[PDB]
Amino acid sequence: ADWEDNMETLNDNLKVIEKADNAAQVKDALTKMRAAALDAKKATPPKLEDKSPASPEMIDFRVGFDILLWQIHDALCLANEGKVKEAQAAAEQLKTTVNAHWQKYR
Amino acid sequence: ADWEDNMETLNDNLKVIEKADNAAQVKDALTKMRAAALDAKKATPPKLEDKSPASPEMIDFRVGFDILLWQIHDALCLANEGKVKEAQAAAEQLKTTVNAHWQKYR
Amino acid sequence: ADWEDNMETLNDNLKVIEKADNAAQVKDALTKMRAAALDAKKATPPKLEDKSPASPEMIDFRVGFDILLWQIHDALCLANEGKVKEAQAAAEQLKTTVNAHWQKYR
Ligand SMILES: [Ca+2]
Ligand SMILES: [Cl-]
Ligand code: NI
Repeated sequence: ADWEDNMETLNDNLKVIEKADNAAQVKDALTKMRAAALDAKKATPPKLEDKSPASPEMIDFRVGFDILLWQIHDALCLANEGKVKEAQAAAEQLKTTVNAHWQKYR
Repeated sequence: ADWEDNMETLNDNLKVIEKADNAAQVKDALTKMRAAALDAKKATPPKLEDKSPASPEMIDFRVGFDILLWQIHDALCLANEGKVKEAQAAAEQLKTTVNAHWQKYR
Repeated sequence: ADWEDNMETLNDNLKVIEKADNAAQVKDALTKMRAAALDAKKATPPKLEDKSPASPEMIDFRVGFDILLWQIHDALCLANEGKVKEAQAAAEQLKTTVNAHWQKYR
């Protein structure tokens, strides 16, 4: 999946989490977010297509998904202990990061 | 260590987990798997020895080990809760990922 | 906010941890450490400034930060379970990883 599609997957599951009822839904959405973030590390945003795959710009891009992955880990750790409200609060901070990465590279 | 020896370490510890009797044994095996996966991320597998370390194929290889590392982390989270049987079930998914990586890159 | 400043942030929060009492203090210091390690992972350290960003040296540098990130995660897990003394013992060993990486690449 290209970068834009993976970002769409991230946002779709953020909405799933924000409207969620129980821990299971939150966990399944966070698991899909992790998979999308990892897949996006293999992608190239259109504006960086001319750059080296290991250029500092592309390193920045991939490590931005590492930042997201660690925030996803925190929310999923909260969700697996049944802390659904804390997991949703943390997902709200996930949306800020996702939006910032979207704005930076699109 | 080389990629192939890291892959042996992953397979060996998967067997350890399959037979494990308590949470400390599962945690220990998964910790060794994490070390081997991180070490393998610095390696070049046999299929990609004709590729540059910063080629897209090698970036994708390294992301594949990131994927493995996050699956290891899930099993380790179950084991840290003393849920031995759940963690062994999770390591079933690790086996699929490891075997797929073996077939793709050997 | 370059590599050297991140390594300083890592040492500062390590001192915060080694002189802490409750588990939330340790958690906050480890969370800032995680952020500093991730920022550093996208830097080029002084010793490698004359190397191609595609160099294997730079790949090894970045994987070394992944090793540090999982060590931070293990200490964070000990702290999230209330074992403040164990979190401080683990961070004692993080001190070595952090300062070794510092001295290696400065
Ligand atoms: Ca070669
Ligand atoms: Cl890379
Ligand atoms: Ni965790």
